[PDB]
Amino acid sequence: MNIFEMLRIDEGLRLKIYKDTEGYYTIGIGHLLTKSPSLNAAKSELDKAIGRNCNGVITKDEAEKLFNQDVDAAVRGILRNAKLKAVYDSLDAVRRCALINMVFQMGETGVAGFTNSLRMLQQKRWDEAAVNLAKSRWYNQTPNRAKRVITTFRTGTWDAYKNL
Repeated sequence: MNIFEMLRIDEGLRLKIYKDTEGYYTIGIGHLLTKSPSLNAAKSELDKAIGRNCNGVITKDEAEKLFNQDVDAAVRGILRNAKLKAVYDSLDAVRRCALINMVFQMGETGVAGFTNSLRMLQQKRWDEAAVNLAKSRWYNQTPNRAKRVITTFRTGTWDAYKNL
């Protein structure tokens, strides 16, 4: 299992504009298009992103190209953020996958707000960090995905997805 398969499980694949759990306009594999209410603003962002007139619809190929870009951007973001990179460097390969997942979902800024949890991960206090991470809007809003990530940080194995 690798980062791509993991995220594919968490976000799903949709070839037509859709609304996310938050109600925002998304396409493909969790690619946020705009927090704007206008489907029109969304279609415009979408054509800008693909370089063609899509009329709200993209092929698999296109969806995958977006996905490659976004995972790349997530990793580079971690590597550019001081707080984030310190954590990342301290972690094993599976746990690193879990941090990437959070970054892809909630952006750099968002994750960097998890001060206390990040400190605990750095200290390798797995159980404790797992319990703190669950005390978030994130967990209350998308509990099943959040639990899958949390277990990944807790155990350091792919168990939560070995199911899926």
